[PDB]
Amino acid sequence: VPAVGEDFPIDYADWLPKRDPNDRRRAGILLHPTSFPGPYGIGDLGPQAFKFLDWLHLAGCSLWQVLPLVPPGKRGNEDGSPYSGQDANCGNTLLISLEELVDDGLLKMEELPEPLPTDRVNYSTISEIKDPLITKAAKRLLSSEGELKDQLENFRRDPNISSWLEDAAYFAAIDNSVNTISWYDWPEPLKNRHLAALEEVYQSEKDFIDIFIAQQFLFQRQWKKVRDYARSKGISIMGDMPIYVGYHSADVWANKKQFLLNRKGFPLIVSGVPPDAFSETGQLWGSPLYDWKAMEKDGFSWWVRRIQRATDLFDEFRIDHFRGFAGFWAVPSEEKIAILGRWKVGPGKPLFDAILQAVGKINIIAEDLGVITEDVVQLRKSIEAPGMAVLQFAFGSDAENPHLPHNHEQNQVVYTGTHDNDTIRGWWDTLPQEEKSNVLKYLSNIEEEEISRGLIEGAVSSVARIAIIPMQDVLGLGSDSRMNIPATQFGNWSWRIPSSTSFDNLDAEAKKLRDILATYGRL
Amino acid sequence: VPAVGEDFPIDYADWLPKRDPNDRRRAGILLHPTSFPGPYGIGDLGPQAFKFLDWLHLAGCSLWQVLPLVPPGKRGNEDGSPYSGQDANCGNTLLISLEELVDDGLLKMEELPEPLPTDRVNYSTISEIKDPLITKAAKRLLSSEGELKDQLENFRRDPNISSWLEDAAYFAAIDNSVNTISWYDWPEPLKNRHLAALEEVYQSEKDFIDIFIAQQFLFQRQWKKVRDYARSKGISIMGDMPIYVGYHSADVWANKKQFLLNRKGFPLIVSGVPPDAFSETGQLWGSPLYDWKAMEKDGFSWWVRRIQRATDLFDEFRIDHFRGFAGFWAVPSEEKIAILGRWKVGPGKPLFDAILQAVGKINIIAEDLGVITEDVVQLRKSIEAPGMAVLQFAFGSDAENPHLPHNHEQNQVVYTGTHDNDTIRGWWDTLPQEEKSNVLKYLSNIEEEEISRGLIEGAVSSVARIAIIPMQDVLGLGSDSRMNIPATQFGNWSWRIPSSTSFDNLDAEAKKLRDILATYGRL
Ligand SMILES: [Ca+2]
Ligand SMILES: [Ca+2]
Repeated sequence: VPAVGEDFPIDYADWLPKRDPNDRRRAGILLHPTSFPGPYGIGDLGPQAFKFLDWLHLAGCSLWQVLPLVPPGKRGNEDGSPYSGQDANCGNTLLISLEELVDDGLLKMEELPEPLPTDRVNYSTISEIKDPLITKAAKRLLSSEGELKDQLENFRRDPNISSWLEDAAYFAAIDNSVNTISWYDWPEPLKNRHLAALEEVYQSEKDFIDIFIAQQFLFQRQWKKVRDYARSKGISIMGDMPIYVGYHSADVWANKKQFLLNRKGFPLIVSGVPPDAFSETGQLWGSPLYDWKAMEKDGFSWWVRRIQRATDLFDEFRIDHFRGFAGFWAVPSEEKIAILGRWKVGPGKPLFDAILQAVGKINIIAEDLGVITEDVVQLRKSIEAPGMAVLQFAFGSDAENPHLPHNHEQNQVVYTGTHDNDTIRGWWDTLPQEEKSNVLKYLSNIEEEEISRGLIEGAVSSVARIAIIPMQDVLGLGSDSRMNIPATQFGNWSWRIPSSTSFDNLDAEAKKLRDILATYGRL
Repeated sequence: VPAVGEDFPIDYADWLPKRDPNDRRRAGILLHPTSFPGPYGIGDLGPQAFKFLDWLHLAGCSLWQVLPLVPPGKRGNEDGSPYSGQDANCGNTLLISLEELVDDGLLKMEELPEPLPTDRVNYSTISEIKDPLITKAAKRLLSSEGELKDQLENFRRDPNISSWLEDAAYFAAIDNSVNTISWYDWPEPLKNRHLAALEEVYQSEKDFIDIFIAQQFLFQRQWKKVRDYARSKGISIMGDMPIYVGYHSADVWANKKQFLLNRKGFPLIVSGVPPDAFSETGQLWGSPLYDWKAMEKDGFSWWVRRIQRATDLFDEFRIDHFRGFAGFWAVPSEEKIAILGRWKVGPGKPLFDAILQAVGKINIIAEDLGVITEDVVQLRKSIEAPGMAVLQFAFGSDAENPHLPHNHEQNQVVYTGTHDNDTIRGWWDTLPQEEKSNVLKYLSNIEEEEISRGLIEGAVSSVARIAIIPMQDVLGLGSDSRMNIPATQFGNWSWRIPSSTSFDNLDAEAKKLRDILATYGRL
């Protein structure tokens, strides 16, 4: 601008204030694709994904949130959990659409199963039904010589893809052949990745490895079709990543010096959270911990690759236990409970500086629920990451509760509830009378019969730039539709949209949401 | 904090996030003291001020907003306007309580007038009634020899006070003696402040000057009693200052080189705003403009003194036309309309840097209504000043309207309406049907009979850290109680709380406000 007291240009009054597109107010729906209806025992990236995205577009939503898309752990009572994955980078092959593989010519219509029970995912039977079909398709792809063969070859050779996929395929092949609980007990030449032993693995487990890679290609191609369709409708996909990875994975076995292991590969210290005046002992998660000091020395190369793959799948994503980047709880690996542990200093902002330098800007959402310390808030604000507000947590303390709408901020994501909460109606059903009275008073004395509308409107009318509603609340469902209970081992991750509910019969729900998105400026 | 990967102290989880007391959520009432009830034709700093502050305390309010406390212009149809003051620094002597002067022994009970009509301030008669009484009191103070005489002497000699008061008293004395419309036409030795001519003024106008100074002391002492009482009840007082001062004042006459005048003292350019597709021509305010370039050279000493006096009266204050600090509209002084003018570059952040350096931190509120340019937003954000939201302006455009609550931010002041808007009920009465339908839909489909409660709750439930309600809305009043209409010359600044309404009969109103301040975290 010119010097103080001098004339501005004649057109000064045209310099109107800039709205940054990064600040655009948006609404989205939380729906894991396993929850899609259809006849094959589990939701998939096929016809229902496209009908869902058409419904989201009709509703005026510009975001879709999913849980992690990784292959869930099969190897406890973590049955179907997206947060106990077998690999940080692979896609769950159970999300692969049998109908899309028929369209591709990789499966015959006659090979599809007769319609399976539609109410709930049965994680104890679904792998035995779909796995053989996904393998048949991969084998037909590997023997084919067209366009899809050429795409498989470009995928397998892509240096971003091969940086995790080769290790993930060889890990799976060795796990399948050796079949110990963990790689800690593998024969020394496989445990310690002797170059000759790995060459021998590829000769004796060639078909296993080729099929695993072809399955990952089939996932990638289906997911890219879904994401391209979403982008065509003005919809971004928000994903989710746990901060930690599981010990028994390619992530650890192929990258041992990224973790705090002893010279035999056993974790020195593992993840958890301490007591916070909660049931004497805290939580023993038991993941290996990162050697953040070693990571800093190579520019956090392992974390940069993890983020590159996340941006390959997602427009934006949440990191669970974001607080772990400022300070993390470390339990000696011999301990059977979390009590005996220490807070260690996390990597802080330099991790995010290195990601920015290598990958450019990413919308990372900081999962920041529970007790967090001032350094966590200072880290989050330092990288301009939004945190979370969850309305189901807002009404049980005082007016200083951060989840109450008058305490929200613009750079924040507001939920009615997540996959870890009950539905609005289930939560209401078990809520104490005093808290119910508090909720109704807060939301301008609305009636108890309209609690669902009141919380949904409470999220949409927030200053928070992103509002996310679980599909279960749009459908008006109760506790039988909850996705996860945090303390349990069974019944979780299995909710599906009922077979009787179809996206083409939800025009009324789409209009009801669209009207409040219009009113509160999210359209 | 220790090095990455090392232990934190054992007490890490006790480092909970810091709530800055500057961010505390507060509620206040807009009530100019002229509006206080009582028997002497105008509200004053006496018994009703204390009853008001007791009511505000009972209501849980922690702020009181007033208009400028300066002596209003008597010398047009600006009748009683706080924004056309005779001086930037003096207090309005019409706010001086006759009852408090009786308590002081400066007036006799027998000298007080018989009760005057109570409904409205009559600016054409109130000066002729109160001025002679305030003069009698000042004369008794000047002839007294006690505690109050000693306080008058300490006041008159205080270097902050004397920096504006001596000039203001000599200006008033010369204006009274010479009695031209403006000082531009004063005899040259008074116009140009010849040291000998000023010495002669004090000899021939000694009583006038001494009385003017004693009246300003009586104002100061009454105002300080009110502010001390407010602070005793946890109440801050928010004041208000126009960016510009009037030509015919001590501000200009004693500080000519602070303004853009010609060598005879006539303004080169004057203030206004251009057309913005509004009635062809814009607004010709006609104040002199600051020589911001000359001001920068002495560290903005004139502006620093203006702020010092504002902090002497107020805990915090709004600056009207804050945009003028980034860019201001300048009209050649010969022009009779605003059309022909140019935008000039304002002083920007260095003015605020100099104020910070000289006076320390002040809560300045930026009046930022109407069309403002990006540089105004960037200046405001650069000094972390809150702007305004006014709910009565929120509902007539689209969902991107900045006055709508989903567009508010934490560092902001939200009003239902100011002294320039109608009351909520008056505004409702003249609102078009389409806009009414829009308002009711926005506020969760409340009924039209509860519009006042709906807007008040809309302000209190905002994320904006300060919410201000006009006393007229608490009392449920209509258009007959509006303080100012922006386009008019008559009927303004005259509203009083009716004689039949007393603060001790408003317990129900105080509880109703207190309950929503509790709910929305402003208590
Ligand atoms: Ca096994
Ligand atoms: Ca005169």
